[PDB]
Amino acid sequence: LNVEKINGEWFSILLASDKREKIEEHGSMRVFVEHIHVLENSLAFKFHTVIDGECSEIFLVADKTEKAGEYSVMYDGFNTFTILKTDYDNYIMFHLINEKDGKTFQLMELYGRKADLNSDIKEKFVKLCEEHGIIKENIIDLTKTNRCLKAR
Ligand SMILES: Cc1cnc(C)cn1
Ligand SMILES: [Cl-]
Ligand SMILES: [Cl-]
Repeated sequence: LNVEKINGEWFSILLASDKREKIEEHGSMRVFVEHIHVLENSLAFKFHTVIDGECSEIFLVADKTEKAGEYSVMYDGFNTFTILKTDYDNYIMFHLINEKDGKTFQLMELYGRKADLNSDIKEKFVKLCEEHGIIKENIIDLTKTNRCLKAR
């Protein structure tokens, strides 16, 4: 992948986990991307999240690890992630693994360059989730949730 080409503004579209509580309201991973800045050794993210009904910002920096294509970041424990698929100018799919207290879960995210994506791309992401043991009932379409768009 040419990671420089993922730079810029993105929107969170679909959000999925094999630990559903983490992506429900008040879950730590119910976060909405605004941008990804590509740096030499890292990716800098800005997110929003809802806390007690109010939009709030989260800024994270993910560092390259010793494994090609993998990044790590501390947020509600220790996370690693990789990019599964992208065409740079419409969609990107991430796969992240969280560790906390020696337990783990997966998070998968579909971001778009616009506030929504078509049904074809969504469907393909759902199948990719299933390929990781993330069942359809654990995939949330954030376009029908509060994504703090007004806060962007
Ligand atoms: C919290 C978080 C979620 N997703 C990515 C890709 C990075 N950080
Ligand atoms: Cl809480
Ligand atoms: Cl919204």
